[PDB]
Amino acid sequence: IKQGIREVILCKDQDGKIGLRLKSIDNGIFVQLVQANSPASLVGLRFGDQVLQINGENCAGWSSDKAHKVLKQAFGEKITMTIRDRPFERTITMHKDSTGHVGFIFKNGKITSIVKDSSAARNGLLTEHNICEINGQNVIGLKDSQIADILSTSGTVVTITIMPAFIFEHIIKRMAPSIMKSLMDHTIPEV
Repeated sequence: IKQGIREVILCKDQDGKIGLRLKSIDNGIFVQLVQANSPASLVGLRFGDQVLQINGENCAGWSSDKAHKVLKQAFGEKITMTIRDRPFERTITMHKDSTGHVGFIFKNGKITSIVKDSSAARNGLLTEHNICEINGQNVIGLKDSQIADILSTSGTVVTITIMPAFIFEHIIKRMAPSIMKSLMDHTIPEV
């Protein structure tokens, strides 16, 4: 999680699309969905990023509908956004034990227990936290089995980005786990 604000400049694609769904949370505006192969993924927008401004207008107090409307009426050539990096999330670095375990159980992406004497215990991994990202890869909406696969295939050093479950549940409200699995960008970013 970067320690502050950044400018991103977007162009609408062929189809007039940027590849975002935004959600009003606590009078801010947050990234709910980043579509694979979109302008939003190419410029590096992430699930949970806060949108401070759009074209130098403050988003504070906007409905999810008004943010979507402002974006639909922007001269798509150049759209500026001021972004605060994933403010609800934290990153935890863990090390697999020789059995390949970091040391937790999770269900529907939510950590439910920490195994005694594990890297997860030593590193203060918390329960009631949704997994947002593993080693920089968005995993939101993947089956638990695909998440376990990713942790299997990772090197010994595992980075996990988590979010308090109450906040996670507030953001993904009104995005059933088809688009979440289907259309949430799960790729490694392009260079």
